Amino acid sequence: TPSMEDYIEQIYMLIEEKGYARVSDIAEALAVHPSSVTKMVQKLDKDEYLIYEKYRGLVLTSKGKKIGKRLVYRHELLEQFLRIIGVDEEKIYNDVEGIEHHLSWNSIDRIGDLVQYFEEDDARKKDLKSIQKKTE
Amino acid sequence: TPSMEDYIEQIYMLIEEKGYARVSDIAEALAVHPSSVTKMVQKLDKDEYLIYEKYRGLVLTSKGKKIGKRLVYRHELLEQFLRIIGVDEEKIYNDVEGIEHHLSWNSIDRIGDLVQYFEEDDARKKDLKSIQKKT
Amino acid sequence: TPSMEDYIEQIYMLIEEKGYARVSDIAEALAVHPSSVTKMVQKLDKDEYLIYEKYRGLVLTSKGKKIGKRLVYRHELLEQFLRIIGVDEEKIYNDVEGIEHHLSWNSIDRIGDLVQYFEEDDARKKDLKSIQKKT
Amino acid sequence: TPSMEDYIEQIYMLIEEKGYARVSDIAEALAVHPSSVTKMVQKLDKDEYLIYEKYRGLVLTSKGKKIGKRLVYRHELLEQFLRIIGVDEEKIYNDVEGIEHHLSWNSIDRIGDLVQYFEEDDARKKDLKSIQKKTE
DNA sequence: TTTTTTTCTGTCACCTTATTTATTAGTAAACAGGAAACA
DNA sequence: TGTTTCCTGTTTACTAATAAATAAGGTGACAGAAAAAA
Ligand SMILES: [Mn+2]
Ligand SMILES: [Mn+2]
Ligand SMILES: [Mn+2]
Ligand SMILES: [Mn+2]
Ligand SMILES: [Mn+2]
Ligand SMILES: [Mn+2]
Ligand SMILES: [Mn+2]
Ligand SMILES: [Mn+2]
Repeated sequence: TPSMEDYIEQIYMLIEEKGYARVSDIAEALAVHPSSVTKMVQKLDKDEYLIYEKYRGLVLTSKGKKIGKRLVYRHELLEQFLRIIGVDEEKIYNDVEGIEHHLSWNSIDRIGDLVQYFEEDDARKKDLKSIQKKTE
Repeated sequence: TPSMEDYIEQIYMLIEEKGYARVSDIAEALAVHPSSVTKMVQKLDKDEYLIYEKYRGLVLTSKGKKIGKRLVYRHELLEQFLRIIGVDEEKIYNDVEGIEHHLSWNSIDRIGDLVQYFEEDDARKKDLKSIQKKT
Repeated sequence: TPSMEDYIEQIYMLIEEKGYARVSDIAEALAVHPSSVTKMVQKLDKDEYLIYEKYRGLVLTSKGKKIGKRLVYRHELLEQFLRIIGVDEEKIYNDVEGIEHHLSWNSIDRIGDLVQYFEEDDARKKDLKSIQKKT
Repeated sequence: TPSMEDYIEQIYMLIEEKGYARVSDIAEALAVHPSSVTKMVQKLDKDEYLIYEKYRGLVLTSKGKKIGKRLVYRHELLEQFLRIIGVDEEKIYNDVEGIEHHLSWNSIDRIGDLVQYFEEDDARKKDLKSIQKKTE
């Protein structure tokens, strides 16, 4: 099930952004009651993804850092992919969070071929925009 | 919603392919126990997607067909997109059935424009492979 | 082929009505034991009138559709004939299912002209009723 | 049922045509092997319709001759009906023998009314004959 | 010489009984929370 | 803000029961021969 990965994603993003992994701010961001977060963090601490103390914040382990880096790579790739294709901003975030878990790594690899195709050249992007507008 | 769209999609595909949809066919197509299929047909009948006759069969109403056609169109379009981009053959069917239900129809339409950008010209499909090969 | 034409006739009607033909519904329609329905379905499958799938169902082929479409027209025409002529509605169905399989198509074609002769005017049917009401 | 009525019908027709009915005449009339005729004469002896002798012949009783004339009436009426509406002369007989056994007597009476309707006025036949060719 | 009955014996028509599969109806129980509590 | 303790539906199998579809056997009228009676 998909709900297992986003906690690692969020913990990584949070310790890079503000160095403060905590039970509070990862709850409202997911729009869930903090008791579910309390249960999940304690479930996955037992799988070596975390470092924890009864009155201290969380820290990532050696494997958690690189797993989270891959997750952030995937999320950041897909956001700019969808912007290149041209879906309006209001849609992008939840579209990415919807698909990011079900794509296999072969598809994430081959999407890298596609995103570079429209970024290392100026013209192909404008051809794609011309087609996009020709039947809007 | 996703979990009902899967059943509408599969029922439509079976009707289209062979003219009748059976509980024992939907169960394999979805890889579920048939009790779930019957308990879900008796749930789609009250939303008027289906006409359900107990121990006899089921049929799509005019509401159901209009949805099923769009669902199958989305399925084929996403498969063709992944095939144009070059995903491994065995993985395409696993990825498409995963992502398809979370995608807004807005991005489905924009993918429908992306697919024809490359379908328009034989040159582009290997210009892209010129990006691929230098990895 | 009287005994064989009835199955195709009823299967066509039942597909147009329900959307699917089931062995038990055919058995009730022809008023026979369902094993006699199975035994005849497996024969129509080898005469190529229909496609049969074991424990799954039936589909009419291009032969069977065009045959049954004509048989149903014959049925409706004979019902309309006996209803024009003044027979009480109890016995019309039994008479039709009795005679329809023994009439040649020349007879059917001329009965169509007779029915049209009576449906193109109103005075003709009342002269016919006026002769019935004294002979 | 067909094979039960047609022996009375054909025996009556032969008795009125020639004054006597042999077993061979019935076998040829129904196109069957004569032993099938004798084993049916056994079934009719049991039912009072006729008088039988082991090697001499058949004679209809007062019961048989009443029914046989009504069956001959049905035959002649249906033949005249099919001949009025324009069926080809060679097609008539085989169509009559097919339906005479399944039409109930109510339909036969109504068919008699229909035959009267055309036989009492010549113009109706001309109207029907015009429409009969209008679209061939 | 030609019918006209008595047996032989074959397909067949259709139903009864049994069997194999498919469909439906509860029971359960592990999940995913989540309303009150704390600190 | 950092968690704990019972509640509270959801989702899916599983196990039973219920019916539907199919196959293996019988009967038994109806032909069609081929001898036999006349
Ligand atoms: Mn996520
Ligand atoms: Mn993400
Ligand atoms: Mn689907
Ligand atoms: Mn799909
Ligand atoms: Mn019929
Ligand atoms: Mn009919
Ligand atoms: Mn007859
Ligand atoms: Mn006759």
